[PDB]
Amino acid sequence: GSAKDVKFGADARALMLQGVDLLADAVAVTMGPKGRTVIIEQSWGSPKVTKDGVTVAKSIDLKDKYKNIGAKLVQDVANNTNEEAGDGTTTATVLARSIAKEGFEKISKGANPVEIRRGVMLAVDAVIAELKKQSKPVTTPEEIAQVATISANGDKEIGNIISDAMKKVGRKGVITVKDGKTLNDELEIIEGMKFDRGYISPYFINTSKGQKCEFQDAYVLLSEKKISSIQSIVPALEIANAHRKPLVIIAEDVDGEALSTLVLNRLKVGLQVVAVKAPGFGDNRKNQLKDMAIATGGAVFGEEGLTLNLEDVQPHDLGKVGEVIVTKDDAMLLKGKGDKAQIEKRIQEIIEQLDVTTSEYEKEKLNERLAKLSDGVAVLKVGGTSDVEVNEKKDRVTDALNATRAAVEEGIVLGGGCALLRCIPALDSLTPANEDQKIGIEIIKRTLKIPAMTIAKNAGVEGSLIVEKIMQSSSEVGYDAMAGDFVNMVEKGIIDPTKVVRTALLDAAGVASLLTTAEVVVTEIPKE
Amino acid sequence: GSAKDVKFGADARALMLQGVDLLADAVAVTMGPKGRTVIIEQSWGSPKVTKDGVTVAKSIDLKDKYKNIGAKLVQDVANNTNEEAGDGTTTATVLARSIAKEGFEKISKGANPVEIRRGVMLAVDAVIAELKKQSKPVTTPEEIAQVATISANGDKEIGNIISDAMKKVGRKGVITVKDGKTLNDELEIIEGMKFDRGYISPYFINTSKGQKCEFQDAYVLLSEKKISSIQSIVPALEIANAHRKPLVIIAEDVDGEALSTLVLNRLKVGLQVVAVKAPGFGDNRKNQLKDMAIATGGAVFGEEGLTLNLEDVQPHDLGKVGEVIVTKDDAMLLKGKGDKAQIEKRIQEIIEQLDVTTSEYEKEKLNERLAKLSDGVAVLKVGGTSDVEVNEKKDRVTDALNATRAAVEEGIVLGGGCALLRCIPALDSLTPANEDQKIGIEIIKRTLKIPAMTIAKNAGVEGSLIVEKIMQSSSEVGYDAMAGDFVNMVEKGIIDPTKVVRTALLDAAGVASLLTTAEVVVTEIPKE
Amino acid sequence: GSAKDVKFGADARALMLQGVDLLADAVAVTMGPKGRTVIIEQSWGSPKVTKDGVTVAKSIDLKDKYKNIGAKLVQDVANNTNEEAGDGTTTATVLARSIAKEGFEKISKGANPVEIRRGVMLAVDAVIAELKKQSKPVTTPEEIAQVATISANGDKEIGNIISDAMKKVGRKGVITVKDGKTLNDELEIIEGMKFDRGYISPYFINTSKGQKCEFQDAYVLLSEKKISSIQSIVPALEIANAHRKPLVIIAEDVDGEALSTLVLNRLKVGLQVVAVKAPGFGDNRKNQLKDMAIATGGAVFGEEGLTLNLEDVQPHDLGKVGEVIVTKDDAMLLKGKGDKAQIEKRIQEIIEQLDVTTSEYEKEKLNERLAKLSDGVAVLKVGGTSDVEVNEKKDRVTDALNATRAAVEEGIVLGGGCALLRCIPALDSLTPANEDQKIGIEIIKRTLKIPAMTIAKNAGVEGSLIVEKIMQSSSEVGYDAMAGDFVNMVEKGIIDPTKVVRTALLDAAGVASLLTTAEVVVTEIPKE
Ligand SMILES: Nc1ncnc2c1ncn2[C@@H]1O[C@H](COP(=O)(O)OP(=O)(O)O)[C@@H](O)[C@H]1O
Ligand SMILES: Nc1ncnc2c1ncn2[C@@H]1O[C@H](COP(=O)(O)OP(=O)(O)O)[C@@H](O)[C@H]1O
Ligand SMILES: Nc1ncnc2c1ncn2[C@@H]1O[C@H](COP(=O)(O)OP(=O)(O)O)[C@@H](O)[C@H]1O
Ligand code: BEF
Ligand code: BEF
Ligand code: BEF
Ligand SMILES: [K+]
Ligand SMILES: [K+]
Ligand SMILES: [K+]
Ligand SMILES: [Mg+2]
Ligand SMILES: [Mg+2]
Ligand SMILES: [Mg+2]
Repeated sequence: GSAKDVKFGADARALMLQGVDLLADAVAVTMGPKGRTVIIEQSWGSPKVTKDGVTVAKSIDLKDKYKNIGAKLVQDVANNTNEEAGDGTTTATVLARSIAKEGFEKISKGANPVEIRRGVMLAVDAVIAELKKQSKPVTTPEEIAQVATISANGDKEIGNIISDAMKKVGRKGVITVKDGKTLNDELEIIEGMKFDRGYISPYFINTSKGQKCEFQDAYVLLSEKKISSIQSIVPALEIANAHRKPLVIIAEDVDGEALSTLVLNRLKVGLQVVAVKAPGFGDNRKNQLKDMAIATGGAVFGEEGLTLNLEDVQPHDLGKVGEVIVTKDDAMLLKGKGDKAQIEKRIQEIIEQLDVTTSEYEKEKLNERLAKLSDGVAVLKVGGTSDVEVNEKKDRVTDALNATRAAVEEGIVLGGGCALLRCIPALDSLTPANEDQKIGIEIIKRTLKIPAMTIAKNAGVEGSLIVEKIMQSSSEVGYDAMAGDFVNMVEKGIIDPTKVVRTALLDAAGVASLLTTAEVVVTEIPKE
Repeated sequence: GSAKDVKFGADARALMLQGVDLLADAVAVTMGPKGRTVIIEQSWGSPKVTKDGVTVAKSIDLKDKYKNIGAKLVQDVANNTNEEAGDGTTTATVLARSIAKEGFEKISKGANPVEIRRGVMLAVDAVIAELKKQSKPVTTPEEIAQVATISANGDKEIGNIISDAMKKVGRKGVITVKDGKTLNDELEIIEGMKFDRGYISPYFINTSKGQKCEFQDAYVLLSEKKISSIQSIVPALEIANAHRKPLVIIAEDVDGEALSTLVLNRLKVGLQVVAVKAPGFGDNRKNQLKDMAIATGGAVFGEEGLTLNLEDVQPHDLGKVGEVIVTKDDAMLLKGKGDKAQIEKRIQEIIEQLDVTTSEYEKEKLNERLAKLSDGVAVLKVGGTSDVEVNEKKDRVTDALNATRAAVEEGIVLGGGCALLRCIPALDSLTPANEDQKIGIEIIKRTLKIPAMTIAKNAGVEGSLIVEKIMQSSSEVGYDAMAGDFVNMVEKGIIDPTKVVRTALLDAAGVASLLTTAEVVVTEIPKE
Repeated sequence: GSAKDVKFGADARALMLQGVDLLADAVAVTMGPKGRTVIIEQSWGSPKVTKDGVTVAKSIDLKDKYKNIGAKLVQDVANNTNEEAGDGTTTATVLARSIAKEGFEKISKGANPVEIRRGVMLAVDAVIAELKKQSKPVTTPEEIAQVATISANGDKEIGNIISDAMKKVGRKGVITVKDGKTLNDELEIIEGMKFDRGYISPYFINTSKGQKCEFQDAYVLLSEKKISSIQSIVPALEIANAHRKPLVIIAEDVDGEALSTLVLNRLKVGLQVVAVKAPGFGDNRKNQLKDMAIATGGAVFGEEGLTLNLEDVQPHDLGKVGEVIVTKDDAMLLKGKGDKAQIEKRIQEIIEQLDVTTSEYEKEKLNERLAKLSDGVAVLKVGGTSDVEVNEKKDRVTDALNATRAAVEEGIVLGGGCALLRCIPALDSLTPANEDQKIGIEIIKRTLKIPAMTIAKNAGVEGSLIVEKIMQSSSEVGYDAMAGDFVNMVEKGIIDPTKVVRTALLDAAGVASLLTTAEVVVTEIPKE
């Protein structure tokens, strides 16, 4: 329905390479310790300052249609790498540009670009096998700190903070990053159980130092349904008063009659009691209710299976907590007196539901439930002066967290781009089936030097000489661009997650090889 | 109402041929083993990379009205071939361009384009008869693998996967293609009966390894209507408890009372039971309910003809299954203990409804029902790195499946375009009625060489010499463009479905002959 | 309210003649056996390829207002001819152009265009009288086949198919043309009574070979109103069961209670029964119900005049059919055991309502009812490869059908344009009243040679010499442009319906004579 413009042969390839070169040239200035930042104008407000490869890649769109085709393909490379590994997007971008540029030169009348792509994929598989062969697992927390430091543009403090958080919540715990109102980064740990639901009526406050309600050795009444009637709340209060212990009432809500009874009894008698809304809004509400029931040790009133009416409440059906703190915003329970076997059984159940499928919203909830059950969560408040600084440092901290998680999962290799450099000899043991496969293998062999060359170039030195001296040295020696000298990378802590490297290489090679198999490009005539 | 532009004679033909030439030149670069891909810009997101003839054809629209008329006619050729045979669109496109170009040169003051078209169709009928004469049926699975490999651009793995799927589900089974999240292609076979309806309440889980419910030697209660009353569910539970066997309850839904009873009995007593919704939404729901009832062996409660009330449920009216697995997303029944004669009668019934008419939605459902009844379904998850790769490989896999189905239906002939080359002698035994019929026969004779010449040209060699050496050789010898030498096509497995070849030739000839009978072209003046 | 442009004298005539010449030049290339096709761009989809005069005429609109006035007048000529005779539109177009061009040259200061028009109309009346004098009726089916062959651009197969259909359904039967999904034309005859209403519930199927229900020697119950109550269906079933004969129940619909009873009895007892909806939606529903009742022999329950309640159904009030076949889509009744005198009386009634007036929807319905009552209908499924081919061949088949009907109505004359050529001597016996009448008679005399000249010119030969040799030959000799030699038209089967010829001549002359009486042309200034 719309008129089309068709281009053939080398002209379309030249325009697409122009687009790829522009996008990758913009991205590549942010690579390595001596990389610089990119300023991206935002339509609504203040501009963004970023050193992130995918953020720079996604913000570039070109007026020309063929240049935009090339730019969109490189954007796909960077976005796929970011989604899979969470880091290494600049490396993927520069690898993709190298592969596209090397493959466009090899297209001839007799060349077969599909067999060239087959050879490229074969070489990439060989290099990935070599990378997995030469990686080693992460054992000490010092390696975790070093990985987090390298991924955060050489910030020692960020790496130390991430290492401390992983030590205190586990290598596979829940760590969140949020902006901070202070000037320095802060790490806070939420232990026990804590949910963002405060007391309903500010009449149960008995401390007033921070407008909070603390109870020690308290009873817990968890109800699936709302508590509104007098008969549904009186027996629990009777048991609490007979046992002379404070009572926390966690429910969806407390309606007028029961709430009025609670406030009147608290004000007149002085009975210790507090009411809290139930965290969650759907099935998650029931799941967290059951989780708190197991952690404290008791029962949930109003379940569709048990249907335990509140009238027949018993002293043994109320949970016990060592301490409960209720603030206007959030409620927190510590030292639930529940049996440990049931808690471990629930944890095993949750990890089993963690391995059925994904829904983009559920596995995060299961991980949060496990963190609340077992070891708490860590929160990194990123400090800064203005919003742009906080956003830049937040991107760096997120990159460091993703890289540390990848290193925990799969291990580490040499940093600085030397991991791919050491895989060049693995490509000399291959026997290409035909000439086009040999061309593809040579393309990958030439591409493997690109990350180290780019890192050296950003440092102001000649990349070719640096790469040659790296390859002529021993296998444990690489180049420190920050210091500017040849060192032992493992000793100095310049290490990279092997998952990041292999993901970047695979995505870049896969997309650029398919790009270099084109002969005709069809675009839309620019009506507007 | 709109002003028109009228063109006469050779000028209109020249413009229409310009459009045809442009579209076919874009399409023809993707022909044969050494063909290349075409990049098509998408308005919404990432561009498409395709080697498919119809996909490239449908994406080309021209600003000029006469060129667009030619382009639309060639699009009709490619689309008709794709709809009929599912493959051979590039061959049809190049044949159509050849016929149009050869027929435009023969138009003279004394020439009769209608008689030329009559001669063209006569020659095409003769060539189709010769093609049917020289075809042979497919007998061994190796031929199936070879056809699937050739149609998938020479991918051995795709051909092997398709051959395995056809072996394990039958040559006329149900094979589906979907994208995969992994890097490699995978083939999964669904046996027995399986529908995408999981358990209603996650309280019947008794395994917890994968959050699934397994029952062995279970009773099955299938109800057409919803189960809501206590009286409509109690007797079935009574029979199941007396016989001490688990019970699956497949229905449209289970409302509050019956569901609450089921969960209460499962939680307290521990009675084995599970509830599943009914697959389908209209008449298909009833059809599949009857199918599962026949497969397991029992009755459907709530039918408009039988009206078997759930209250009078009997032990002999409940189906028996060797094993049932209910997962949160889907339910699966294996080893239904139903009589085989009734199953065969139902299968015959369904194949009979397969042969009444078509409705664009129904025969697929009947085929799915047969697959569920008899041999299961096969699913090919196509692996790749990015979405563009998966889409390209998915187009190739779909082409391979269509070609394999056509080869099973009608047989095979020599590949590489030699099947049409061997039909040239059949046109020398014709006696044209007049001069125009002779012109048409010569047009078809010259056109028959086009596919082989195009395949050879895409390989970087001279097509004319290759075709001459093919014609001067023995009938079993042709040209391997991938290897680049003259071989035995049947021995090397370069074979084509005869249905694809005859469909492409027929559609191309039919449309191009009618195109070449024009003297006046009327278009709309480009107001916008 | 809108500014106008006024033109006087010969300039306006020149512009109008330019428009007429353009439209008629586009139309005239499609005339005769050696005519070519015209491609018309369609806004929505694929372009049209047509050899039809009116289709080409209606698709031409010109930017210039005076040229568009001329084009609109020629469009009126072609549309009137198509509406009246269904064929001969190209002949009318060329005749109109000839008359306009010849009359524009004769306009002088002293000439009287109104008297010229009077002379033209007088000459046309004389020529029409001569044409009626020299025509002969159609007697043998071979002449029918020849007329259908000539009108279908010399397609023998189309003529044979039309002749067979006319033989098997009558020369004045109902023949419909629809597209076919096959490659070849097919003729299917629907006998007896058949309506597009299948069974309601697919539970009465007792054959399963084609999912159909066959009954032999069946009872028929026709009800004007819906059957919903038990008492309105039980007595008919009782009569059918006592007489042990199957029962077809034709009504508007069968509601829940009666339908449930029917399915229950069919499933359990095995009683032979079937239910079918009533064809039609308004008064036509009642008319066809009465027709079916008369054909089978019985009564309609629920008429506003008889009001025969279903409760008092009698064995003599149910129709008898030799055989009834009910499929999913349509129902068919054969060998109704009704008295023949009533059937003939009903047929006479319907032919009498055929001759009262027209409503653009009713006489077609009456003809359909007669065809269902007496001799059935014929359906021509036109085969082709693509939609454009099917549309072109469908236009040809419709033209052939219209010409065959006209030949049956009024007779035949010599084809090839010789019928008008033989009427030239009839214009030499006229005595013009004045000079302007003589001018008009000479205009018609010169115009009478135009169809033969155009047919000869399209064949690539000199039209003037061909026409001269035709006029110098004997009255039975004409020119075969397809063969290209002088032959006997009646012997060779080159004949034309006299109605078509006289309609074309009358329409063209009438419009062009009025066009040539203009002195001032007023158009709208082109604001947009
Ligand atoms: N001090 C250093 N000396 C040499 N190379 C370094 C140093 N610090 C980091 N690198 C290298 O720089 C790369 C990180 O660059 P970065 O901007 O994060 O790109 P990406 O986003 O692709 O990871 C890593 O591969 C790492 O090996
Ligand atoms: N190795 C080969 N050598 C020679 N010809 C081949 C080879 N592989 C495939 N072909 C030919 O190439 C054609 C396939 O081209 P393709 O791009 O699929 O066009 P289409 O879409 O029209 O089928 C087939 O007709 C086949 O005969
Ligand atoms: N074989 C033939 N030789 C000579 N004249 C023919 C032949 N076949 C058809 N004709 C003439 O050609 C005319 C048909 O032209 P056609 O394209 O149908 O124009 P129209 O639509 O005005 O009838 C008829 O009048 C017929 O007499
Ligand atoms: F540029 Be990446 F996100 F380290
Ligand atoms: F181009 Be076809 F779909 F093989
Ligand atoms: F051009 Be006509 F309709 F034969
Ligand atoms: K970066
Ligand atoms: K192709
Ligand atoms: K015509
Ligand atoms: Mg990084
Ligand atoms: Mg193919
Ligand atoms: Mg005609």
